[PDB]
Amino acid sequence: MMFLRQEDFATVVRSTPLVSLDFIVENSRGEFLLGKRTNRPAQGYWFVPGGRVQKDETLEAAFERLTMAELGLRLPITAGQFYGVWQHFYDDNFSGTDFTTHYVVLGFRFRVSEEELLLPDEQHDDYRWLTSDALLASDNVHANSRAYFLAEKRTGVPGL
Amino acid sequence: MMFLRQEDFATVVRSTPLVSLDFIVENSRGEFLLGKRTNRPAQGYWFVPGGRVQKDETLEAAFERLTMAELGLRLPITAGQFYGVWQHFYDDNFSGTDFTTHYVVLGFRFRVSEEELLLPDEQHDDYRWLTSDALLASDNVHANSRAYFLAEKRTGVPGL
Ligand SMILES: Nc1nc2c(ncn2[C@@H]2O[C@H](COP(=O)(O)OP(=O)(O)O)[C@@H](O)[C@H]2O)c(=O)[nH]1
Ligand SMILES: Nc1nc2c(ncn2[C@@H]2O[C@H](COP(=O)(O)OP(=O)(O)O)[C@@H](O)[C@H]2O)c(=O)[nH]1
Ligand SMILES: [Cl-]
Ligand SMILES: [Mg+2]
Ligand SMILES: [Mg+2]
Repeated sequence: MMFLRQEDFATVVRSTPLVSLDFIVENSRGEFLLGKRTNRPAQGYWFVPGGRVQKDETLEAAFERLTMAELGLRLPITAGQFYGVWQHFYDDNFSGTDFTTHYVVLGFRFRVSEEELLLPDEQHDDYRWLTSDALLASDNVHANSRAYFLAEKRTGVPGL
Repeated sequence: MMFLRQEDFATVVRSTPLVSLDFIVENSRGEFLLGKRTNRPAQGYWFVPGGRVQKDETLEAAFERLTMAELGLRLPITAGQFYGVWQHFYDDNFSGTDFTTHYVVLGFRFRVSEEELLLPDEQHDDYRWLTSDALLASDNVHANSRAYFLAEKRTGVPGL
């Protein structure tokens, strides 16, 4: 557990990869959860929910913290199916356009009931449940979220 | 690609997880490579070779840089069998005992010919090739290296 003050978060983002968990969440209709991001990077794009692991935080603890923060429902890591190690590179950062952000991302897939989520408004100003076909066809869904649904992008992803 | 100044590496290690690749390296007789570490963390322990991924460095590029740096032989990531995601927590760091180090680690296994390595002396002052049974019985092999030969404090799948 360590949420960093902004100065040290800036130095971290400038200097090293972030490590994060992305949640590929399915409902009862075979559709997947995307939120319209309010923060950089990938600001304004539809994206799966996800976030970074903190210093000295286990993956197990991060999964609980992040599902609760992103989805409004605390789930244990055993609820998730590990879905590979991905790499996301952005030209901007949480607080500006002056340096890049790099994430190494652990994907997890799971199915939920919509009524058990309490979707928060901090990181997204709208949410939708999209079919694979629809999300792949939309250039407003960021490429790094579309990639989870493309066979060609899964090739050579460690863990798949 | 970004090798950090010590000042920046210290801020990074204090503040966030490192992401690294560890190499489970087999020879033609089924033994595995361990080096006797000269740097913190895990200083003085026998450990598999491995190291961290830098800012804006792909896993593919890191794998080539790190195999060359650790083994003296450059191999592509396609040569490696993904061997799980692991989490390693140390009470010390490269610079001393003032803060902890946290790694999220991707394991990769592959076989080499001993005669094709050029084992470097920067990070290890000796190297041995041990059977799985032998290294598991040796307490001078760090617990975090022994874990690759059991069992699972492991996230995800061995490839294949
Ligand atoms: N100051 C500060 N902000 C953080 C830290 N970690 C994440 N954030 C920010 O908190 C918000 C949510 O974090 P997260 O879901 O991990 O980021 P995401 O990659 O933008 O979805 C974003 O605006 C992040 O930039 C941190 O340790 N310190
Ligand atoms: N100054 C500096 N040292 C680094 C950096 N990355 C790794 N090191 C050090 O370089 C050496 C080899 O790095 P690596 O194999 O990644 O780390 P290991 O976990 O100690 O095997 C170790 O002494 C590390 O502490 C960095 O960006 N800057
Ligand atoms: Cl050999
Ligand atoms: Mg997030
Ligand atoms: Mg190393």
